[PDB]
Parts: sequence; C-alpha cells; structure tokens
Amino acid sequence: TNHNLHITEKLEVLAKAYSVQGDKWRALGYAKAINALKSFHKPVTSYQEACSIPGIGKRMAEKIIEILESGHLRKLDHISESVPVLELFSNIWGAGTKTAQMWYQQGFRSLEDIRSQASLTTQQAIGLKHYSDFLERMPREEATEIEQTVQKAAQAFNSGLLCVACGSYRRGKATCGDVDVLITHPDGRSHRGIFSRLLDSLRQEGFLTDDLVSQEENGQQQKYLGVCRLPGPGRRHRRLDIIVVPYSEFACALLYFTGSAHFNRSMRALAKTKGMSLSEHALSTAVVRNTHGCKVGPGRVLPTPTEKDVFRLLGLPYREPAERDW
DNA sequence: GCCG
DNA sequence: CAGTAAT
DNA sequence: CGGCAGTACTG
Ligand code: NA
Ligand code: NA
Repeated sequence: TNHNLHITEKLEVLAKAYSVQGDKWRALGYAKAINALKSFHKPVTSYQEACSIPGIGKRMAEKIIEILESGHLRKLDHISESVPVLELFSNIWGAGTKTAQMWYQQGFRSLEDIRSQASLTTQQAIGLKHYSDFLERMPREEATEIEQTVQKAAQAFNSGLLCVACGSYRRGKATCGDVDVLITHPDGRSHRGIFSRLLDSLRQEGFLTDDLVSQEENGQQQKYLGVCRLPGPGRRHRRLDIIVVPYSEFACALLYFTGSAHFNRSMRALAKTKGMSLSEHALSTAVVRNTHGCKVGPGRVLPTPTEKDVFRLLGLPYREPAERDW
C-alpha cells in the first residue's frame, strides 16, 4: 500500500513531463524517488525523514515537503503546455521523444493532425491504427491463450520446442500489456530456421495481423515484435513479442524477458560493480571496462543452466519472478 | 533527478 | 549512424 | 564530475 499517494501522484506528473521532453536521466531520478515513496512503511512527514530514504536527495526532499505543507507543487504549474500533446504522440508505437517533438514543432496537436498530415514510418502507421489497443492491458488468461497459440504452432513442426510466456505474465500480474514468448530447444541446434516456419504458420491461420519488427531476410532473426488477435467476437488486437534463443542462453534469456526492466537494470548494474556483465545472452566475468564504465574487453561467458545460477554467480539471494517488479 |  | 524498442 | 544496462531492428 502507498502511504504517500498525494506526494507521488504529483511527482509522477512532473516525472512523465521530463520523460516525454527527452530528459531521460532526470526522469530516471524521479522514477526511483517515486518508487521509494510508494514503498515506504509510513507517510513521510518531514524533510529529514525524506532525505533518510535511499533514492531521495535534498532536492527531492524539498519538493516532498512543499507538497506536504502547501498541497501543491510550484514546478507543476510551469510545465510546458506542449507536454500533454507530446505524451499523446509518444504513445504511438514507434514514435519517441524526438519524433513527438518534431511533430509538435511542425504544428501538429492531435492524432487527427498526425493521421492526415504527418509523415509516418511503417511502424508508426501501425501504432496509430492500433492506438487504443496498444494502451490497453489484457487479462492474464488471454495471455495464456496467446502463448498456447504460439506454442501449438511451434510444437507442430518440432515437438521438442520449449515455449514460455515471460514479462508481466510470468511475474504473476493479473493483466498483461503484451505477451512475451521465449522459445528454445534443449538440444543446442534445432532452434535454427524456426522463425520463418513459426511466422508462416501463424499467418496461415490469420493469427498475426501486423508486423512491427521482423527481419526475415537472413535467418539470423532474434526477435519478432508484432500484433495478433484471437478468433471470435469481443477480441482486441494484442502486442506479441517472440524471441528464439540457443539453449545455453535459456536462463539469461528467461531472466531478461521476465524482467521487470528496472529489475534487469539493477541486476546488470550490480554485475558491472563486480567487473561482470549480464545481458539477455549470458553472464560474463572478467569484463574489461574503461573509466567511463564502457566495455573495452569481452570477458568470459559463465555457464548458467538456470536462473538460480545467475543469482548465485552474482552473490545474490534468488528472487521468484513475482518478486521482481522492482 | 540521485549518488559514489 | 539516431531513434526506438525489448525486458 | 559524470554514470545512470545490455541488447536488437529500421532506414
Ligand atoms: Na511510442
Ligand atoms: Na510484457
């Protein structure tokens, strides 16, 4: 339970404003502080108490107190009038802050402006077509039906294929923004050439309705991001994201694709403090980095049969997927 | 924005 | 490459 | 000061 809703609600506004205007790192700082506040055991009632909490510094503390005393936040009143419009545009799949700001500068103010006048990438046109659907979450039960549709199609041409739904699904969420399907084969080799077979099968049953990201030219495709819809009435278009990985990469892929994103970043951050590196492919040791924290030497891949291995190798207690929201 |  | 995306 | 995660498409 959030014991500081009146605080975080207002900070969240300012946070999203920074995010759509492209101030990525300031927005990150806000997101951490906000999460810290959602998690504190009590109402925060003083400046000194606010500073005591990890993720909250003096600058955030001052804003917390201002809200606590005056019920308003001055910084809110002076947010650029463009921000609601920037948020509107940035919620088009395939458009980010740079495109949203360009569209705004060009005079566009509504999705109707975008449809009739804006230059749209192929992805952004699909995003616009499914604008509402892409902002909806589906019941986790529908995610199950989607995973089963992909699994049945995959296993139909290779029974050995393992398919698992990840992301918010695997973390136990009641609703899911998309379906993340990880596919591998416990024999190191068979997982090659399968995107082409899988996709053509899912198209032939009319399941896939649009492709957003799908490099099908050379058989080195690693991901599919697209759109599907189950049969029958009352069905919405749902985002479907599929990755196919070598078996030896299964645990790191499972871990990455399960998330959350913040959980991933925090775990990878920790790995870097230990001169290690964690990606969707592997956990590596003895990685060489320069003074800016940038990789200049590859390191060594560590064997990680299971998720518990990754945790173990990082000196971390295991955390079940449901406990990985942050 | 936070923090080492 | 810059932009956007995946978690 | 300056890092804030590590990856994969698009065009
Ligand atoms: Na977007
Ligand atoms: Na997801």
